[PDB]
Amino acid sequence: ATCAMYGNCGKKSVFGNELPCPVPRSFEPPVLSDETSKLLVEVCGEEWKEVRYACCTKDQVVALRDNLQKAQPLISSCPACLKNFNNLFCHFTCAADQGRFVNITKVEKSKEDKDIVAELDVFMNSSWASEFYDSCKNIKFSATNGYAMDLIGGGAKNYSQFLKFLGDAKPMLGGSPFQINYKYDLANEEKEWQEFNDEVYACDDAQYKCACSDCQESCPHLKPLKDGVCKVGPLPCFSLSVLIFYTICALFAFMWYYLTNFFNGKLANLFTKVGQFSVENPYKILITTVFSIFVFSFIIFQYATLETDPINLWVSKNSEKFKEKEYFDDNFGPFYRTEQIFVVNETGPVLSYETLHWWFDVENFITEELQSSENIGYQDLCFRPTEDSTCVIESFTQYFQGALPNKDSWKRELQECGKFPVNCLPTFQQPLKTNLLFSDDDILNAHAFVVTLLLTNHTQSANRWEERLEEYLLDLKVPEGLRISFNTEISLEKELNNNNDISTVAISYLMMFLYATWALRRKDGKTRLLLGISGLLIVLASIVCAAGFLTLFGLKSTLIIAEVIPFLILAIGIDNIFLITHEYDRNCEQKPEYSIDQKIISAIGRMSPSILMSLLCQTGCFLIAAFVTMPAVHNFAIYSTVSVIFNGVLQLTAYVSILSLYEKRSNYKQITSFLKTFYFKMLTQKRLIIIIFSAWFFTSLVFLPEIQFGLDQTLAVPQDSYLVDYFKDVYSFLNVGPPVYMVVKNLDLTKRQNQQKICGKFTTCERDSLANVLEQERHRSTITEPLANWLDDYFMFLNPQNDQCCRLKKGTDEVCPPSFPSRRCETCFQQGSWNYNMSGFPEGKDFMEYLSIWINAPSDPCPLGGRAPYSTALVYNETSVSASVFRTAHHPLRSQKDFIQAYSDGVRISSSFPELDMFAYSPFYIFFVQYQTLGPLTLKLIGSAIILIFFISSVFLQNIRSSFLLALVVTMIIVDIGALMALLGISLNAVSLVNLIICVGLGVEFCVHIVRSFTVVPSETKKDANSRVLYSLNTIGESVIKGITLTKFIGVCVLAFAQSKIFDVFYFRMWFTLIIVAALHALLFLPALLSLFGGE
Ligand SMILES: *[C@@H]1O[C@H](CO)[C@@H](O[C@@H]2O[C@H](CO)[C@@H](O[C@@H]3O[C@H](CO)[C@@H](O)[C@H](O)[C@@H]3O)[C@H](O)[C@H]2NC(C)=O)[C@H](O)[C@H]1NC(C)=O
Ligand SMILES: *[C@@H]1O[C@H](CO)[C@@H](O[C@@H]2O[C@H](CO)[C@@H](O[C@@H]3O[C@H](CO)[C@@H](O)[C@H](O)[C@@H]3O)[C@H](O)[C@H]2NC(C)=O)[C@H](O)[C@H]1NC(C)=O
Ligand SMILES: CC(C)[C@@H](C)/C=C/[C@@H](C)[C@H]1CC[C@H]2C3=CC=C4C[C@@H](O)CC[C@]4(C)[C@H]3CC[C@]12C
Ligand SMILES: *[C@@H]1O[C@H](CO)[C@@H](O)[C@H](O)[C@H]1NC(C)=O
Ligand SMILES: *[C@@H]1O[C@H](CO)[C@@H](O)[C@H](O)[C@H]1NC(C)=O
Repeated sequence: ATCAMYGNCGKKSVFGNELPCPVPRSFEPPVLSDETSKLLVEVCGEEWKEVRYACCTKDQVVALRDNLQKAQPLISSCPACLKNFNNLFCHFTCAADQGRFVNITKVEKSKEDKDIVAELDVFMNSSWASEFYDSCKNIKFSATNGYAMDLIGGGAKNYSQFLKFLGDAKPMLGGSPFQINYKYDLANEEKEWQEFNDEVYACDDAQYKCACSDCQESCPHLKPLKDGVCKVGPLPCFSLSVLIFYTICALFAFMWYYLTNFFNGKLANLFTKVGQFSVENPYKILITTVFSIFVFSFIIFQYATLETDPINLWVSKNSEKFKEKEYFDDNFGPFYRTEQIFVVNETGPVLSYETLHWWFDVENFITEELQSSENIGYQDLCFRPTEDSTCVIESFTQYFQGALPNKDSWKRELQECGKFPVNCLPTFQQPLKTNLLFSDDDILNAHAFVVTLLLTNHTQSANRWEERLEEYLLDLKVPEGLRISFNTEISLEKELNNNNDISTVAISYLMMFLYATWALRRKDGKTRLLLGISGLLIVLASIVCAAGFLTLFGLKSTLIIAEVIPFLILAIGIDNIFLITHEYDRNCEQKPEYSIDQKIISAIGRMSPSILMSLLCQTGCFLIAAFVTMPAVHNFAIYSTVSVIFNGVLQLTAYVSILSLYEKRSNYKQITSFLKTFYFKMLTQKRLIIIIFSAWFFTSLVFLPEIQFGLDQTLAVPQDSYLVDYFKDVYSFLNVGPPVYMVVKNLDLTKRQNQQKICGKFTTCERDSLANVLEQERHRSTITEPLANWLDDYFMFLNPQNDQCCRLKKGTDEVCPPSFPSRRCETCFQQGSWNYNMSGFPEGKDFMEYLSIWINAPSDPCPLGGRAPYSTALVYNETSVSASVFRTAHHPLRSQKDFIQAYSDGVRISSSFPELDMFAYSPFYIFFVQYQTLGPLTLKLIGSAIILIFFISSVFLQNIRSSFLLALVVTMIIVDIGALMALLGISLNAVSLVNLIICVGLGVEFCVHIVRSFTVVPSETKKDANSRVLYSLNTIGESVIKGITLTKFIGVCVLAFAQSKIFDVFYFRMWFTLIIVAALHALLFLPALLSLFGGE
């Protein structure tokens, strides 16, 4: 029994620290004189029993008792930390029986009125101190969600930095003890040899256990081990499979030479009698067409004027996430309109007394707002969690309730509010975290700060107020060294309305018309005077009649069809015009004793089956796109197929009539190797061009999966707008992204079974419980912010030691007011039966009985569980409860791939709870459901179309060889466009998907006419494959290139000044790529493939 200090020598004039004095080792005190009874139960535990000798007085016991009485409510959550904490201080202070302090040096006064030990050291084991700190490094607080370790170690994250926190302080005396390391010649064995450890417990490997919300060990060590397929490989799976499949062929290709029915055959009796019907009474055909135009343009102007401007065109109705979105709105209100304003110092920190003297005027002038329309105020439209609550505003001015200027002491108060947001509460009891309103954590060196204002009232007067707010938000001033940025809900809508001016589209169609008319006019003398005008008017009549006919069935018309349906129907219609006309003008040279009517009947009997074939392939390709989830493409497919069939019937009825009438009112006296003819010698290079397009196809098919998915609303904001700076500020200065709410649909009363699946801060909670699972997901998923668990807070509201709030007078089931500051009312639960052991609280009627009292009063004196935090958090049923939500947030989500990953997390987490009925809601979730299936949907849709093209082409051609060649070319053109999407920065979303469908349609269009002409024309022909290839080019190829050149003129004219970035990305580059790739595959690859196929 050798000690290091004993005697309690010296006293002190005030403050009752009553400090102890040192002593030598050769000293043994008499003990057990009823101090051991007091030293056992109420201080540092019953581990000891009949301890032979101790080293502390009764005075030091009661001083140690009161010291630990102050510190134990701060640590009582995790029992292992509390126990080894008390065991530490007891083995130090009183159990100096075993020498746990050595080499005392400085005593204030040797034996005078001030004889005490100060500034002395202690040895200790590193393993022991590490296991002690590991069991205490992350601990939440009792009255709040703050880190209790942060109260006892600062921003420690270090055991030695936590040891030195214990060195010197205002309470009793600072001794600065802890010095762990003793590397060389400590002392003799058992004589001053001294290491320290007493079997330190932890959360695990111990009969005691803490919570997962507290301790990292209590969480599932089997954090989800399968982790899901990362879906990305250092080797691209599909690309590597493509490479090796081509390479095993690449070896062999060099080593193997290193060694009765006439249904569709004579269907043209129905096309004959229609044409013969078109030339007989053609005037009424033209009259009926031109009058039906008046009828439909009428319908469109008066009826179905709506143009489906709302965002309900992208989202699929009857889907999971849409039903979930409505279920959110009906119970928890709608998502608040957000108005975020950035204030930023470029190259430096923002916070200065001048900036506060500036925002002094701003925070209140925005409660005035430039005398808006009929005096609408922010206080009159704000967000109120309760009707008597004040208007909320997120800004560090609410750390000071608006009472902003404290010139002498603002830095410290702001550091206090940043680290410890409690006791920094605004007019509303809702606290504020720095990451939500600051770019960087250390506020004094933060490059920017975020002031966010939100509203609840979702109709058009709030938007008229925002229209009033912007003009003066632009007219507001700024210092020379400061920057600002801002945004509101209707900003993007107005930026879409801003650059809607595209006269370029009008002049584009102008140039297309001027060329399209100028076709084959001066071959055999001046001709073609106003015949192209008629065909263009009939083509336009097709889309107007379709638009009116489908507004008859009350069908919505998107902005997308306004650019696609004209572009598509023109591209096909003028192509049929040039085929019909040129075939007539060639019949005028062979056997001109055929009258004009027999000229056009013979032309229709030759080529109308090609039109029907192209039409069936396209319409089937468009009906496949009808079996889709979202209506933006569904309405497209209906519009498309119906506009195609209206054009396919008018250009073979009405245009046939106007052709007859035009060539009959003119006398047209007929009297008859050019440049287009000179390219017949180039075809001797058969194999080269096919290898070129084969490498073109293989290279495109390898780069095929590098296309990005999505669409960024941030791109489209026009140049020199007030939002281009805003998104760059969000990319760098905003720390929190979209909020996520976990909603549980329908449960009963707390039966203590259901709650063990949601409780986090307690011992008797499942491993698979909600808060613990979300804690282990939060380390690695898109959600980083901790969650608002009102059940843990509602149960922490009734613990007696941290209650100045829950009180009642006589067990009367009637509480005592918060404006009643008196001790006459006692705690709601017994100081002993507070049931921390298990998840303990009322289950039936008494659970609700205390729940209504919990949200009865706010939390100003007792800052825990007011009405303001969780007023709208749960739609409580009168009998038990209905639903409730638990909010959290995302890490900022800057990229579009981040948005997609955020959603796939929002779907993988909800599928982790087969026990419960829950789901996740974020405003943007309903918009990104498409991308989870868009890849395979593209593959299914296109491949289905291609195989359907194969079937229909094999039907009309009555042969599979040429039809397969058609299918191979049309497959190839899409692949090449897909890689060219990757290269041209085109994102893959619904918009570009529709345009790829019409790519497939037009690609089909080009090729069908040629491959139909590869069928024999027995009069004046050869069965020689190359010979009818030359036929297909000098007959149809010239007409095809003359329907191509105009569709190229559109691209070039569009590009010159179409400033709409979304139009310039997804429509110019798409279409330009389409016409180029498809013309090169149709004019070059197709003829070489066919001629070399037949070449034998
Ligand atoms: C944030 O905005 C403020 C306000 O415009 C700017 O702070 C500037 O910080 C620099 C560097 O600390 C100051 O330079 C110093 O100026 C004194 C003269 O008072 C000179 O003797 C020192 O040697 C040093 O160069 C500068 O004065 C200060 N600006 C003003 C108006 O006082 C800056 O734009 C941002 N803060 C940064 C860059 O730290
Ligand atoms: C925002 O919510 C309120 C819900 O009423 C609407 O704003 C305005 O609210 C005041 C009352 O707070 C209404 O004034 C009252 O109108 C009645 C006639 O209806 C009149 O007899 C009273 O003397 C009083 O003036 C006011 O009508 C109402 N609307 C407007 C335009 O001022 C408003 O409907 C909501 N905002 C939006 C954008 O929907
Ligand atoms: C709309 C979503 C999808 C995305 C874009 C939103 C981003 C910002 C605006 C989000 C991110 C976190 C959000 C957030 C965090 C916390 C709270 C407290 C809560 O009691 C009301 C909502 C409120 C006040 C909102 C405001 C809007 C914020 C700041
Ligand atoms: C204490 O310090 C002295 C030096 O004063 C040193 O010689 C000794 O080894 C240290 N430990 C003990 C117990 O004396
Ligand atoms: C909710 O309360 C109603 C009465 O207001 C009760 O009929 C109903 O059963 C409750 N819902 C439950 C228990 O799921």
